[PDB]
Amino acid sequence: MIKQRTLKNIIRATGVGLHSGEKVYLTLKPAPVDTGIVFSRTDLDPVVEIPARAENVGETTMSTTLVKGDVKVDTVEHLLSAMAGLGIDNAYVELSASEVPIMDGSAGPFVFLIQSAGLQEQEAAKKFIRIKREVSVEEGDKRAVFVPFDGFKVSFEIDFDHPVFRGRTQQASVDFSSTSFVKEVSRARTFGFMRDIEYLRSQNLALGGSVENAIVVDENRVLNEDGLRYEDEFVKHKILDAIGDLYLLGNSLIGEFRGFKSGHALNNQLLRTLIADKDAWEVVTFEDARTAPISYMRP
Ligand SMILES: O=C(O)c1ccc(-c2ccccc2)cc1O
Ligand SMILES: [Zn+2]
Repeated sequence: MIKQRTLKNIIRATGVGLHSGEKVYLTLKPAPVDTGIVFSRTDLDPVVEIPARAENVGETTMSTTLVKGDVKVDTVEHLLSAMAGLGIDNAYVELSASEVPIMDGSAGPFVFLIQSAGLQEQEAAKKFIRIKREVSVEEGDKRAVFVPFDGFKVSFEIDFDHPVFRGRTQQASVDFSSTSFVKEVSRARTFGFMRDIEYLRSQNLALGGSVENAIVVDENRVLNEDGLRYEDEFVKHKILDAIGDLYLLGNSLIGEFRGFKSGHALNNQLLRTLIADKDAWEVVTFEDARTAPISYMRP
């Protein structure tokens, strides 16, 4: 069968919150079958757990924030993108502060840390949500949709009227049967604009942001001295963000997601509409990993 996965070993990392600028210690720990991904604020006494489920998303301004009352875990989406990409079902994520560390602004450091510690296959079938019917949410000129697809594919379009985006790829499709999440999505970095930073900092956003963890765009150029990792890095990062936001479903998807200028808010609205629309999906398992329409890397 396709088996549930957790970590083989405890993983530790240090960094700072993109939005808070706060130093934070991150610990990834194995968890039992059917735990899901559960975040834990170990700086609080008592410790507070918040499961990484759509119902616990409380703010979607410029990241996906898990909230339980006054307790927040901000910017979960890059780490959840890495776990979706590697097929991690079950993990405890301990944080000493209210925000996941940004690392280099991508999922690269997370996929590296997880594959270094290794994956553990668990003796329980991995459960997928298979899309049986179209489910779409729109708001103004933004759209997010699921459609039936025998596999997992993401299509995304952005549309920035900024000179740095002019002539540059603003649409991409990634079929995970034919493309590596690690090689083609994980290393795409968060990007920000100089023209925004004064307003964003007034909102306690991007307080930890710099060229060390973000692509910074000025009037007519990328400021990062080493430039882009991909010509299409911006749209590849929105695909990374979508895979992380959509992993708050709690299970991997069998279907296609298309995003049209959609961000954390509409992605979460699409999850909530899908969960309510039970005739549009079913849970499926695969008794033979070799015959399944999706494959994960050897653990
Ligand atoms: O969203 C982000 O990821 C982000 C990152 C960095 C900056 C930033 C940092 C320093 C100067 C200018 C912009 C702004 C941002 O919105
Ligand atoms: Zn992001």
